[PDB]
Amino acid sequence: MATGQDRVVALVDMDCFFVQVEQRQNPHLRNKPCAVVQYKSWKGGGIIAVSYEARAFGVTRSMWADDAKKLCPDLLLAQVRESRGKANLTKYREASVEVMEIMSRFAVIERASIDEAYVDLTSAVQERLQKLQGQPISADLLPSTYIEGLPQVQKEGMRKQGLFQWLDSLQIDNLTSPDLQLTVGAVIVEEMRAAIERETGFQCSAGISHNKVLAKLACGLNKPNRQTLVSHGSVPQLFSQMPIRKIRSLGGKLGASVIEILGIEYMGELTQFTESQLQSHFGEKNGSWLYAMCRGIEHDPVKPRQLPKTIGCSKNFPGKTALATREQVQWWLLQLAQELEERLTKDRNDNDRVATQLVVSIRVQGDKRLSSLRRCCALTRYDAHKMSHDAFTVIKNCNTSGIQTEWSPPLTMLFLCATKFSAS
DNA sequence: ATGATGACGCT
DNA sequence: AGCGTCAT
Ligand SMILES: [Ca+2]
Ligand SMILES: [Ca+2]
Ligand SMILES: [Ca+2]
Repeated sequence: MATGQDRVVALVDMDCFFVQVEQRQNPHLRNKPCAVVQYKSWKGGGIIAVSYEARAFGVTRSMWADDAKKLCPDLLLAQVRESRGKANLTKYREASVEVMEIMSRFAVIERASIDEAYVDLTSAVQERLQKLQGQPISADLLPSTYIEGLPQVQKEGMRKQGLFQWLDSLQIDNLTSPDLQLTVGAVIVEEMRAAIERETGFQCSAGISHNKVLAKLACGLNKPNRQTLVSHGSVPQLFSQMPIRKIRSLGGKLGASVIEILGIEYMGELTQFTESQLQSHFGEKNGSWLYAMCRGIEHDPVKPRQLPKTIGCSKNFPGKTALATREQVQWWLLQLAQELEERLTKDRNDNDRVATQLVVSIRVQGDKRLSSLRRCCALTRYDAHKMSHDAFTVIKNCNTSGIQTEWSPPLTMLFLCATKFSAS
């Protein structure tokens, strides 16, 4: 019987990363309730990142700034840079590369988003294990680590108590014990996080466990600027009252149908179903994955990949701003094509690859899906005017309008994705 | 009128 | 190829 303790995997999360970037640049924003906003005009701007001081007053992501200031009147706002009429996230993409380069010195990392990376510590841990002459692990090597499920009046008091219980029972004589291995992973993640902070001023959270889903769950248990070790043995207690929708990839329609088809609420309850039963309800792939997951077993690998596989540029045109003339459809395409070329040229010189395919996506008024339609064409020159002309060429026939100069039904979204990279 | 992106599965 | 799901 396999237990999914082959690997040591971590998820590192830059807590409210865009806010940290702005608070490093503007010291007057540090240790204050504050948030980062996109587009000041409509209701003060849509909030895309919130410091923990502001989260205490109820300010959340996607809330309008004008509504946020009702919950939190002293809230400081930093504004996202705008280029060619759209939000430009270049400042944060650069900072994110800063952090992942430091992370790369410690283990192999998979960029999960601008602010999160998975980390495969298996080889790093094995190496570090030979280097420790069977020596004990000091609690002073784990100054921000929580041990989930432990211990069994002061918050710092609880943490150390749990950690001392953990360390006391540790079997340092067995170089293949998965609990010892997780502990060494956790010392390394402490080291990687002290270096990120030392070399960028950014703080981050982490979770350490045996796979990606446990690492991501562990990461969210103690935030901010804290890390959590979730061992294989903590899983049954942890899953016993864990809502299904908190497990990675179960927050959407699949999760809700697990809840509804099976009549359960919590991840642990999935253990009473056979793998064939789960496969018959959710399909061979989903059932196998579920069967193992509710037991803390998951095999999705940490892909060694710091660089995205698509480079894309989108802008929404909601409400009355939706595009309705051929003229303005062509101008935004041009605006979108131009920011895309800057990014592509920076990527050709920075990462020695060239993209070869161009995906144009649009969304129409009334349709409530992300994309209404997706068409592709070749990407031969990094030239904004060719790319916009070709993007337009590829979507023209969607215009059902009669008047030449008009576009119906209005476009609420324009999207240009460069993909199918190749070595250059 | 929760945006701008990104990864991936299915057919 | 083109659409759907899940996520930050
Ligand atoms: Ca928003
Ligand atoms: Ca944590
Ligand atoms: Ca899956």
